[PDB]
Amino acid sequence: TIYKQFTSRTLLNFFEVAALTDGETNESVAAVCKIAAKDPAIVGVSVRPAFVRFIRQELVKSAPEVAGIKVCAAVNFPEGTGTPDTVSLEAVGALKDGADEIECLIDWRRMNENVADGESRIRLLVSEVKKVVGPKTLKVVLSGGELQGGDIISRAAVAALEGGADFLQTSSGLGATHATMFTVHLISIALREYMVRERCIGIKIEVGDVHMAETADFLMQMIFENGPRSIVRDKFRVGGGFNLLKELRDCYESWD
Amino acid sequence: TIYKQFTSRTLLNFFEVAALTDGETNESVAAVCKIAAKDPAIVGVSVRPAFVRFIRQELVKSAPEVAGIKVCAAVNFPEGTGTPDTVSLEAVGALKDGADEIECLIDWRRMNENVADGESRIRLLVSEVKKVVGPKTLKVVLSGGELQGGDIISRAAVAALEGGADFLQTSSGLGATHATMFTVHLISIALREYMVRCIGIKIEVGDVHMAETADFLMQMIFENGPRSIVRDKFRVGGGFNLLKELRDCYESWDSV
Ligand SMILES: [Cl-]
Ligand SMILES: [Cl-]
Ligand SMILES: [Cl-]
Ligand SMILES: [Cl-]
Repeated sequence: TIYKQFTSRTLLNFFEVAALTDGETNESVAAVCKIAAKDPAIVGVSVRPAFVRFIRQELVKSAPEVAGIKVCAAVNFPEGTGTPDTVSLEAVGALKDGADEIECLIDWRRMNENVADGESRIRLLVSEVKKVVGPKTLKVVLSGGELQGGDIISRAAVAALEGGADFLQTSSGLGATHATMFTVHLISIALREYMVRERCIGIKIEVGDVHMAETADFLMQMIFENGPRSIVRDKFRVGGGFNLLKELRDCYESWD
Repeated sequence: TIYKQFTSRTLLNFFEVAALTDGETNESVAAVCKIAAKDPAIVGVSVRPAFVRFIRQELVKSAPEVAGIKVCAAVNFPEGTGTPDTVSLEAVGALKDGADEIECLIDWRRMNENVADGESRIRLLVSEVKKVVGPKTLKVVLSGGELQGGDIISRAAVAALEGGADFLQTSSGLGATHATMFTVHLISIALREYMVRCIGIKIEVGDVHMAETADFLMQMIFENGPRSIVRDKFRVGGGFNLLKELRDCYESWDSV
């Protein structure tokens, strides 16, 4: 239908595809980047810092179109257990290698031990990394390998904002835990309240391996919580998998 | 479906409902305004100058939500037979009465008798009206419902731009014909070439249904880019029945 075609075209405009698994190779990363970069190009691709120079120095000769998508380097992945100094170094290297953005996973496990200490660590990590990112975008990933309660997510969100996050990202893309209506609601509340007490701050809804229909509901959630004006690249991104990206393209390509 | 719900929600964010017939009454205007202003409110309502004060000073006493939609006053309606001075006087009064925007119909018939003269009349009408609207938005309506050749549509568009239009509106609503893919394409080319200030396009669709209206969103993205369909530079003008179709569709989405 026209409605599915319009929804898929809109989703493509905000989409960021992940190529973050333990088993990625240059070949698997290249395949993902090629589909990301086909006109109309999506926003970007997320990879571990290892792959940035392959994409930016080598793949571009094979597939020049990849120059037209952003590369977002996933630092402190997959465990979130590095120190501010080491994660800052990862980010420095990623930016040198050609990354356009950084996504930084927090030490989410610390929130299970001592919330106050966990919040302190988030503020330090995020503020440290923001110093090396300069005016580029720093997305802070609030969840990793396990499901944590709403109160923890809310407190992680606030700490990340206080530390200087340019974007709050629901989830890493690894494991089984991704955005839910509940966590998108809590993250939206945290951001809304931070802006009232108060820069342009976004929300990235990372949906895992779900299909277009479920992804579309998150789009609707975002507009309901944060208004139509939030549906712009500086304030919104959708993170998903390769199969979801292929579904979106198949749908859009059916429009005459 | 979620796809129809998202498309409906998107259209509500662009919508300007018409209540422009000579037969309108306080009662008919109130009915349209109530559906226009229901949360989430559409952009605005188009009325003749005679109903601006009614909406802004009186209706608001029983329907306070109406303060949250814009009132766009239709000047030189319904036939485009005024002079720059008579149309300026309508605009001045409408703005005094609380109008937020002005929608000015051109003397479209003049283009059929002599193109140069028709262009000259547009440029002087539009520039004179723009002087009184000041920083508020002036939309110039290029057609009153009669089918005119492509050369005419294109030249009327350029003359309206040179005259100072802030928006190009396809058609009046009270006319027998409305926006088509053909006219939107011509208007888009004219605006693109003129740009090589912020200028918008308003696609007035008459009494068509939601599906036909959706085709225009895809046309706009393809021809003018995804960034072209934002409220600041894009509007959809349509009837009360279309507004109700959109709102009914959106209200079927579960926000809980
Ligand atoms: Cl908004
Ligand atoms: Cl559908
Ligand atoms: Cl496109
Ligand atoms: Cl908007």
